[PDB]
Amino acid sequence: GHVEDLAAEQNTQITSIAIGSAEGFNQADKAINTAVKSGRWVMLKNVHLA
Repeated sequence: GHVEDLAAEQNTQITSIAIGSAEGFNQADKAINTAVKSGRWVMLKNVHLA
């Protein structure tokens, strides 16, 4: 919530993404690939299960 409201105040939309699901790894991979060339904030939630 802290970084969520921080991004909201900064008015920069973010991609909150889970990690637990099997699709989550691929989703985060493409999110990183598409954000490093655009300047967006990728957010991965509870990334400790992998």
